[PDB]
Amino acid sequence: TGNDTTTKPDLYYLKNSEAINSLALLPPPPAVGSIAFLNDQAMYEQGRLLRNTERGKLAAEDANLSSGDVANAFSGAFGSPITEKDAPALHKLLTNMIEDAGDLATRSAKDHYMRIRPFAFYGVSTCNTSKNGSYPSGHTSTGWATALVLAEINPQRQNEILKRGYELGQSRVICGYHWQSDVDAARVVGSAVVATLHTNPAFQQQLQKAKAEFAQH
Amino acid sequence: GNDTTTKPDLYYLKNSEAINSLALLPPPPAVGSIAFLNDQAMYEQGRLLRNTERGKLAAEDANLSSGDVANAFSGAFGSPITEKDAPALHKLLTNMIEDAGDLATRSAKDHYMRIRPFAFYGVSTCNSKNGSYPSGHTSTGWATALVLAEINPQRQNEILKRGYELGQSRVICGYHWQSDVDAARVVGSAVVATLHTNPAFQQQLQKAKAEFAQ
Amino acid sequence: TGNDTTTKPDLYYLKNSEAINSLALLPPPPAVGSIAFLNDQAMYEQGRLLRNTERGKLAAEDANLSSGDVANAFSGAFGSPITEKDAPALHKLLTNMIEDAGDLATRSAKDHYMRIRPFAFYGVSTCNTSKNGSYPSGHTSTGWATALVLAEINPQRQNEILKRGYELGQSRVICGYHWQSDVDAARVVGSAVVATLHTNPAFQQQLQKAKAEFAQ
Amino acid sequence: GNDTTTKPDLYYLKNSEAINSLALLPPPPAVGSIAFLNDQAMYEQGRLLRNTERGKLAAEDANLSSGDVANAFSGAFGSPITEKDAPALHKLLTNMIEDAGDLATRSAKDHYMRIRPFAFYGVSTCNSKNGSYPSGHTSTGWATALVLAEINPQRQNEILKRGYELGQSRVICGYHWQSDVDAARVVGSAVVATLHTNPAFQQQLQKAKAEFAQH
Amino acid sequence: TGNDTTTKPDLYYLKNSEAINSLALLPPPPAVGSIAFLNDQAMYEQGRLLRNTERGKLAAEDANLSSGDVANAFSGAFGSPITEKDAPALHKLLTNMIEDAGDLATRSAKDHYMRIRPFAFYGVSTCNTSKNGSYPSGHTSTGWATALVLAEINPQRQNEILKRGYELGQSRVICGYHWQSDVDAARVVGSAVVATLHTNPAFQQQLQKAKAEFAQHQK
Amino acid sequence: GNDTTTKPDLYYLKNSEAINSLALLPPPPAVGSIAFLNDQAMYEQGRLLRNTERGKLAAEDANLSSGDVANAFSGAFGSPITEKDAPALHKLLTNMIEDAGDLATRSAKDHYMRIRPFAFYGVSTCNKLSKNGSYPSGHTSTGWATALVLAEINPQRQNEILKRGYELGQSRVICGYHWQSDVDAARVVGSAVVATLHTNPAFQQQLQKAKAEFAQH
Repeated sequence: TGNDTTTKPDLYYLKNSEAINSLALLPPPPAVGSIAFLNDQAMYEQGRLLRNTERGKLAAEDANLSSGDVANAFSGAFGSPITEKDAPALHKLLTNMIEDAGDLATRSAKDHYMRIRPFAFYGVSTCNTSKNGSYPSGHTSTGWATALVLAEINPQRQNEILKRGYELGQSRVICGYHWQSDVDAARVVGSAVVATLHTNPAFQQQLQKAKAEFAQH
Repeated sequence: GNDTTTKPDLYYLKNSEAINSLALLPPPPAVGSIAFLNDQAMYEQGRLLRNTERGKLAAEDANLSSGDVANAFSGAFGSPITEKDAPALHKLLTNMIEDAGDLATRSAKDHYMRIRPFAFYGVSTCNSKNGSYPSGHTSTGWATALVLAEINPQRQNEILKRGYELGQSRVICGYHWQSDVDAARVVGSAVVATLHTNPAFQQQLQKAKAEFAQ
Repeated sequence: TGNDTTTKPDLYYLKNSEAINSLALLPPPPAVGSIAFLNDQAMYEQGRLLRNTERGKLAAEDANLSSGDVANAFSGAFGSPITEKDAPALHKLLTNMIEDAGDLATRSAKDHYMRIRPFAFYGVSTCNTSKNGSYPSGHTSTGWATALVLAEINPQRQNEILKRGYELGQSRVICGYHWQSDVDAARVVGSAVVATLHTNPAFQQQLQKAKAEFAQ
Repeated sequence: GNDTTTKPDLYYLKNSEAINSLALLPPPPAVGSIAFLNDQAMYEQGRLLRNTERGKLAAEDANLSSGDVANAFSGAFGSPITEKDAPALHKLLTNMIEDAGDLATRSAKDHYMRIRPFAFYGVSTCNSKNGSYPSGHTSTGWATALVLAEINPQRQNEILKRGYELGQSRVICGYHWQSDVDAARVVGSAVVATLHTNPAFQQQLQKAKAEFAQH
Repeated sequence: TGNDTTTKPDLYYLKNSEAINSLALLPPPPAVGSIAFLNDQAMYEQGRLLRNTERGKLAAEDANLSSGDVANAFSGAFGSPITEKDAPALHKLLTNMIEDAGDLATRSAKDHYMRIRPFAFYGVSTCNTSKNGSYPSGHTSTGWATALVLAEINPQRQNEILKRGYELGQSRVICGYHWQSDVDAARVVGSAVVATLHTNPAFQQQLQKAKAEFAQHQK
Repeated sequence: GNDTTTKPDLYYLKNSEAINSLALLPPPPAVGSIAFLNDQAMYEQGRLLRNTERGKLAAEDANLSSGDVANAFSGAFGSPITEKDAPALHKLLTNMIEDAGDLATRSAKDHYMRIRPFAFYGVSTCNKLSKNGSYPSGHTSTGWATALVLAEINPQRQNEILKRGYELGQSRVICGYHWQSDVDAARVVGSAVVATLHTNPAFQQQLQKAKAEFAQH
């Protein structure tokens, strides 16, 4: 009743039973009629107007990123290409945890609230062109968990890396895929799954490997 | 500014290894914005909660000084986290207190010098008057939960939940605005990534895990 | 089991089992953090600044009215003194329903939400200087139920009467005893209890009596 | 200026016996106020409910014309309220429709000529573009429930609840702002006090009750 | 840099160096996410619903006014036709200052903020079917500066005149060309350029001439 | 209603020559409106500024009585505006004080009798204080009218001067004497009274005199 490492050993490191219970950790999303939701809407409008700036351009690009391209999207901040060909050890580490962070860490809350997404709410398109399950953001969770892991491998560039991971979430806000509160919530959950990953042997093996590789080149 | 070279028992890192909170974090909600209007509403909600059972716990958490944070997780952890019952673990959590509470917040804290709720309303709390953004206490509470969860995964949810509530207590008690604690969790989770690159931290972590298995 | 006609036959006409379930009828009160509550606060401030006007004076007076003085507070609008001495039949009718409207019709919701009152919320006094059970307003409910009944007796003055009853609630808002949403809710509930009263034999007896008296 | 002297089957009262809604009711929330900001948020909430089960019921209630209102209480009442199964009762409720829906709202409705949600957003509804405040339908729905509750006290809560929800349906469906229906309940309850002073109404009430007892 | 009296002596009295620094005088416009902007939006909605009333009709008419028709739009309030044929001295005065108020006094701030306009923001048309440079309003500045000048010529009708000038700005709000804060800002700037105009010799010459003319059309 | 015929030294105009502020100005924001919500937020922002340097200047400007307004522009003007250093100029600005502070505000001020911030919050100010007649601000009107006049005399420093005049109004906001909308309204009315002043012979005489004096040095 839900994919995990025993169904897709290449996309997950953990089992359903090792997942963070996002439903119990996270407060509910702002309800329409609240001042907090009024803020989500205002942030949506701000993001919308940014769609035409340079920042909006980068946003449209980040919205194209599928789960698999997330790792490579940190090459600039990391300081070297994160590709299967230039760093297979590292590329393997980040790819096998994608759904631990994007799915297992968000599933519970995502399916209970079934929150509607901005574009669906306004019945308008997004900046780059599942109308529910908006809260919390799976992509943002993956983006942020990846940054935390990457920062441990290259502490010398933790700030650039952390910043990049943070902006990946904001791009979804600017592009209309999520409400601001959806991404803020995703960072709580995405940081939590990283703690669990550190208790997983396979993850630990790849981490050491990826670090050796890093020292290597 | 203090760091491991000045208080080796409260910090693991050096000033140069600190997360630049000023450049990571967006600025706090400015008065006149809708976001701040929400911070105020959350302060009122917290105020009315002061009289409930949740408010009682809140007052208790507000008494926690940096040193008592570790022991405040005993219930969630499943066993007493004290120097006497778990010196290895108690040593691990205590030596990182300021890495999370100070280094990870300093930069943004000193630039914004945000006023605190009780100071803003000129009223007391449930238990300085600036440097409210982000919350140092919340950062320490959350960094500690992330570490503790790695040692005892079987109780990660109880632990993570307790750590999350430590922050909310400061909101209910009037020490911080909601946005102050939300910000603190971003920064607190970040300092944990750096700690994992520090040899001394790594030594104690292993030690604490061994002790736990014992 | 709380008070009702079997414990205070002079303040109630109905039994606990005949009460309107306010908890199930009414939506919950505006939660702090919502736009609605922001409006309740704004109305509180408006009322506060009115405290110094003539309307504020009347407000302070209405806040002095205990459940028993409510009936007589309609004399002006009714067009004649509503007192035990000048109209005992009418005065008896209105008095015996006071808690049917002020208590039975509000109890359920009032005890579940235990909503804090404005003056308590701001830790300031009121204009006529219980801190919970604010939603819905028992007083407003009684005031409004009384107006509906009184209007049936003197249709020629229904508007003056209905208007006075409406203002009784607003005085509580201006004086700081209730949030606006507390009185709005009370009028739904107060009008409901009147439907039940019309099925009660004793009420019906006094109603006819009160009308006969009015004719004489 | 219709009233009992023009449509004796839709009204019980005369223009001169009508509640002056304009003088009773406060004005509707003005755009630019916090109150209106709340009306809009409730509109959005109702909009998103349009796809749930509650939204389905809402669409159905929006189909109800003044004449179907009485029958819409059958479930809550506990028995079919139709001309064939309860002509006495069905006659009572039908002849008061415009006393509640028109006379008790007219004054304020024509003075404010408030725009409706769907017109405001230039979008369709879930099922006139002015005279939104107060809601005539809600007033009729609420006055009917108050009357029906007097006939069957044993089910006053189901009945009162149904009547309340008829109004909310118009909110969810986009026909009215929340403040429009809240106002309608004040006015709809008032007209019921007047009806109780009307002889014809009193005759039918007794008749309807007798019928209920026989039934 | 841009146009001024040395490039279009018939639309400006002043030089770029004599311009009010609107960027340094004015506070920035309400940012989206602030309560102030929430108010700008509410006023936009109010104006939108007015589009169908009589006030909305006048609004649509005022939105047709190009910079050159502004002077004549005060004829009713002024009490007599302000046209080149009926009052060439006055008509010349008001026309030669159009860009001093509409451009020089707004340029700086207008180009820095490049504020989006309501109709563009909502992606809907206006009531009189550039998408930026909305803050402050050039038109409102010209409308208000003209009223201030006209009021000095005919003090007996200053209130009607000032009122008309004020309403020209509000029409843009009702019609969707500007946010309320854009026109409020314009009046600060428009009133300032009038102070400078009073130091300009050519302006002073025409002002006297226009007043003389005003005295003669009476008898 | 005082005017030039009762205090020829404080006014240039007569009651009949006054701008009808009530008819020109829109009403002040009503409590319960979004606009008022903004006035309150600006009051809070000003309050927190009271402890900064800008707050210090604010407190000083709040001490300014109508008679000290002229001299408060010396720095911006570029030279001391005093009876001893520039009696012609000092006489010009002083005799118009109530034209701007009273005649141009009277009508609307007395009709709305708007409560002031400090009174509203029942707290003190930043500096026996009037509690109503807040809208529009008489002080701001005088401050702004003075700036407009002073800018005509010294165009070379119009921006410094206009800026100073604008800030005089903001000080009352920061200090709690007025709501933001009170000072915004005051600048419309203050600029209008300046148009009338230019039609007044006495004013015209002193203006020329003041300019001559300015050229003199």
